[PDB]
Amino acid sequence: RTLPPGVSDEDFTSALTAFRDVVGDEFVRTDEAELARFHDPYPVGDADAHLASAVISPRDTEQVQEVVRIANRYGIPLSVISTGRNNGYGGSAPRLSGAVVVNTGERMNRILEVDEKLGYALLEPGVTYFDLHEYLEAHAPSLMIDCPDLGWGSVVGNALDRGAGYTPYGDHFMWQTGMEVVLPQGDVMRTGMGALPGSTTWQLIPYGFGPYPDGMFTQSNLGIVTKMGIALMQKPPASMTYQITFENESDLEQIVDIMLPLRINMAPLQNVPVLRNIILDAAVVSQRADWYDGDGPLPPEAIERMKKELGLGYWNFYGTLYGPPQLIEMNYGIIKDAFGQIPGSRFQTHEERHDRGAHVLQDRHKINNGIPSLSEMKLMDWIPGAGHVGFSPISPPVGRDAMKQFRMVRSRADEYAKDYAAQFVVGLREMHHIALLLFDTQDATARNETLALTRLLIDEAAAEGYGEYRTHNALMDQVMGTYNWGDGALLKFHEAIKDALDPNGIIAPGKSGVWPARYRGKGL
Amino acid sequence: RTLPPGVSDEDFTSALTAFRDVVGDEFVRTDEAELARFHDPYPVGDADAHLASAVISPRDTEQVQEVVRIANRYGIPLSVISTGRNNGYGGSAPRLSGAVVVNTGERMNRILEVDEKLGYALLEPGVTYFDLHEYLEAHAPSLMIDCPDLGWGSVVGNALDRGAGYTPYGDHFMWQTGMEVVLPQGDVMRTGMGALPGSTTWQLIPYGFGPYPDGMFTQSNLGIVTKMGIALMQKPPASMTYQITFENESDLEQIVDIMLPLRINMAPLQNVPVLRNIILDAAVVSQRADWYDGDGPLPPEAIERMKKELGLGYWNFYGTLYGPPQLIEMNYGIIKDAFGQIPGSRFQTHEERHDRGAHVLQDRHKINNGIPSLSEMKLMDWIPGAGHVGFSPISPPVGRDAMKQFRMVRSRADEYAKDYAAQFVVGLREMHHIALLLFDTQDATARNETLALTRLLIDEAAAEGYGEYRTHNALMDQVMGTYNWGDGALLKFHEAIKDALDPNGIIAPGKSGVWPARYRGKGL
Ligand SMILES: Cc1cc2nc3c(=O)[nH]c(=O)nc-3n(C[C@H](O)[C@H](O)[C@H](O)COP(=O)(O)OP(=O)(O)OC[C@H]3O[C@@H](n4cnc5c(N)ncnc54)[C@H](O)[C@@H]3O)c2cc1C
Ligand SMILES: Cc1cc2nc3c(=O)[nH]c(=O)nc-3n(C[C@H](O)[C@H](O)[C@H](O)COP(=O)(O)OP(=O)(O)OC[C@H]3O[C@@H](n4cnc5c(N)ncnc54)[C@H](O)[C@@H]3O)c2cc1C
Ligand SMILES: C=CCc1ccc(O)c(OC)c1
Ligand SMILES: C=CCc1ccc(O)c(OC)c1
Repeated sequence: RTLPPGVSDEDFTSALTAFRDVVGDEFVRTDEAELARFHDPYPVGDADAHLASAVISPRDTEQVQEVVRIANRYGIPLSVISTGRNNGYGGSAPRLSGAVVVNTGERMNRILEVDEKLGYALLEPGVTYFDLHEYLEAHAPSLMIDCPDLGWGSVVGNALDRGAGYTPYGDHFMWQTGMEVVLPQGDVMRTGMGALPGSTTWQLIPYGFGPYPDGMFTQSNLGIVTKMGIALMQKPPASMTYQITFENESDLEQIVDIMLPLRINMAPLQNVPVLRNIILDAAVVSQRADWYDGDGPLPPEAIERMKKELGLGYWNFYGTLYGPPQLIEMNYGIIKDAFGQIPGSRFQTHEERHDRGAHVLQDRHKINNGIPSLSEMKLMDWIPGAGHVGFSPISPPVGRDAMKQFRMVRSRADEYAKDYAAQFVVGLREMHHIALLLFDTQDATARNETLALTRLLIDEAAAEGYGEYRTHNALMDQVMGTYNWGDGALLKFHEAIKDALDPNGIIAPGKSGVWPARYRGKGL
Repeated sequence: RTLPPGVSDEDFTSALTAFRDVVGDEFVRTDEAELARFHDPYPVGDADAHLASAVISPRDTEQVQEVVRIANRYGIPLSVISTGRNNGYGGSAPRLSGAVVVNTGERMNRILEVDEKLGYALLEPGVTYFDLHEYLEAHAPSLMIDCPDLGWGSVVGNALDRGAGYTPYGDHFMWQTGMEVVLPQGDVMRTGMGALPGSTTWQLIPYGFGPYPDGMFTQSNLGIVTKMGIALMQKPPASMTYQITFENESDLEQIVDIMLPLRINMAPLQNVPVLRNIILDAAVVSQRADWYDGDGPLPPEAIERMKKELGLGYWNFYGTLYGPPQLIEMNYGIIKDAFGQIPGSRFQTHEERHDRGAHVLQDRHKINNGIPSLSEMKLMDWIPGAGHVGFSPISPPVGRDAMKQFRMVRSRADEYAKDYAAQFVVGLREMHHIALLLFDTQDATARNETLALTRLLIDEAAAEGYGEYRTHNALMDQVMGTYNWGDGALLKFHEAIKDALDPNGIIAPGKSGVWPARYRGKGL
């Protein structure tokens, strides 16, 4: 029977009883089948590395407080999910193996408020992107969400890992406005203007008075968020999504150097521009075996067959334009004139192209207009048992930096027997190299190779000044270890805050490499 | 001789020697004349409530660390300035009377880096808006700053109080990207991507990996900032600034309800729109005694005389448009069509109007194009001895809320013998009611009236759900006291973090109402 680390069977028994007294017997799950459902679907290294001892589903903020106070009394470590679809980063699995999972989204799943005129929602953790889209279309259809690729995620949970989408409102944390949070000893607090009783402005400005704390609850184990505000963009009068195909792998340098000046003023590149390689686009509409059934890396001529059969480039640019038809036409003209300076570039609109090679184009047109989707899960049919682990370092949005990263990552992927499927994304002034490292989750050797490759990719990127933005449970200590300016000053700061707020070391120990004192330096 | 609270004459003597032993005797100032230069120029209250015992000017980050270590050894409270022009909020004076002021800006005054292509600067605290503008015009002239009304402030210090300007980059904290900060026991850390040694991305995205802490160093006593990055906007190819005069005080309701839908999408109201009342505008180009030398409030007839003599309305709207002339003309047409629905509304461009009543229009044209100015200091000639104290609560950008606040604040101002000079400002989804409470700094009764008025304005605003965003030393305990949801949960959270990071209770005690344990509950 899975026990949390540093808890006796006796204290675990006492805590489960107390949890049942709070949430109800139905909402304290310890059965083999429910615990298996909380396994990381895409484990790197050991499949058994991140297990839950129990899953608690609180009804509301007051029950979250009581479950946290019980955990404090019995030294129970509590991990936290909203919807628990953090696939690529551990899914619903706790960083600390044997933690009890607080399933906030099962019962705290209400849209509490939508203000259509002022453009905001107040949300509980269980509200999915699908839920919020459905609600806006029924009750506030002038508004749209900003969603990641997969709509089954949590508007709250994704913002709390500083996830992102692709409309002008793509930076989820930026548009997050106000939160309610249960602190690690059970006290509850509202941030920003919500700390003023009876305020009318909680969702209108993210800062209140005094030190601005909401960022400290993202990629964080400093509290359990029970409500979160988010600003919501008005739908424009019209939109159009376009695909630019680029024939040559070497076109990356010029694509990025044209992209940055067109994106830094948020026009004419009005949404978050994405540049997807052939594998990332092909894998949505085909399986690897369709192009190559041999051992080793995909041969060049399999890559060319994908490009030609699907009418795709090595690099495939997707952007969206918003406004009156006349502004869309004007902006599209500027984009076509600029990227058209690259020989071999081909431009196609979401109205022009409807073949198998336009599947991603039509999916980006949904996502870029706040219409959530699960079409991207077709990636995970590329090979049997496919899983992915996130690798997504930040770099300058400079073509020379893109080429260096393209070459560095692809050459290591070939060496570690993994396909190079990646995109370059420019937020505003920063570039992400988001590599989807696909591996057979059922093959111990493939799982171990994938962990080893990703550790190497993190270290080599850090050695060029490219830090990881977000990572899996298995990689959190390594990645925080790369942010070690001033003899590890940042982690020392985080540890001081962690121990002050969480003296009993309860909340998601080891999240982002930040361990409370009782678990620190134990190698788990 | 001014001594810090809870420090013996002996330990103060020892600490001053130790400070001199690091920074040099020239940079430890204890003379009556130098200490008087750190007086609040606009005291509310007793004119002697916020005194400095000494001013220390550290050379660099290492000396900041050593001065903080010295303060720890001797229990010296250390307040902090960059340029110390926080006028309206206490100027360079410490919240805790008798604190030693750390003058970061005197020696740490370099522009460390400007990247013209990626649009950012890395700055030390002593760089003024004038300094940065002069540097950009000389070395990176495609870029512009975002400045508050007065250019003598610090790009860093203003951002660290979550100050603001009026270009599209008006939210200073939002565009702040990366900082270096000395923590209260003398440890130094870099935030964001600057925690990764040799990173090239410190100024390109504000978040690194793990909890996002930069906000916790704004309106804060948790650290002494030594470097700060800020993003810089590209100059547009053209701009135009316009004035809309509205004849009637009651036009405010409709002005605000037309303004919000035009601002919430950041077009056609492309900059931060300001709506200034007749006094706020008249006070830039005239003195009160030019209109009225009787006693009591300005009579209605004097208000009408200001409107007629200067060609102004009761409310005066100023906005700027950016882009190609064709886009400026199009957006100006939408603005004129929308606000032109209000009878008596009159529209003039910065090209059309150059008379006395256009002084504010021509000054906004500078500020809205990142050309810093001191023209607004002419407000402080309105009456002899004029000082102001900030009052600027946040409300929904709704005409009914604007009218309620206009009436509530003006009626209390009349009762407390202060002129109602105010503006309404919409940032994006939030409204600010910024009242310039002018008083005779030389009159003990006027100082006490102004404090009593502002305490009343804060309490009445809070009761309507309108929280203060930023406040003076003398009002910090009251304002944090309004944010007391959850039996004062926010303050208890801040105190927990403050005592953990600052166990000796050194840094700017009482800033934002956050007192370390040794000074808490002492009535100072
Ligand atoms: C093929 C593929 C495509 C993807 N595309 C994207 C994409 O476009 N953009 C993107 O951002 N991600 C993407 N992801 C990554 C990830 O799947 C999504 O980010 C997903 O939305 C995150 O899971 P979630 O929304 O269920 O959040 P959760 O898993 O519920 O929460 C995420 C994390 O937030 C914290 N947390 C959650 N709830 C709370 C709470 N109430 N209080 C405190 N802490 C809490 C925990 O650390 C938790 O692990 C992709 C993944 C895959 C496999
Ligand atoms: C007529 C008038 C008009 C005004 N207009 C505006 C306006 O348009 N916009 C606006 O924002 N303000 C405005 N102000 C208010 C204020 O004067 C400015 O915000 C001014 O720029 C702030 O002072 P400063 O830049 O010198 O910063 P400082 O006084 O140097 O610093 C401000 C605060 O930041 C903190 N601090 C500073 N340096 C550090 C450091 N290195 N480490 C840690 N903490 C630090 C301290 O709390 C300090 O008190 C106006 C005031 C008046 C009187
Ligand atoms: C196709 C993948 C898109 C994607 C975007 C952002 C991410 O963090 C991510 O992590 C797995 C994946
Ligand atoms: C005319 C005053 C402009 C102004 C803007 C912002 C502020 O915080 C402020 O406080 C003094 C004044």
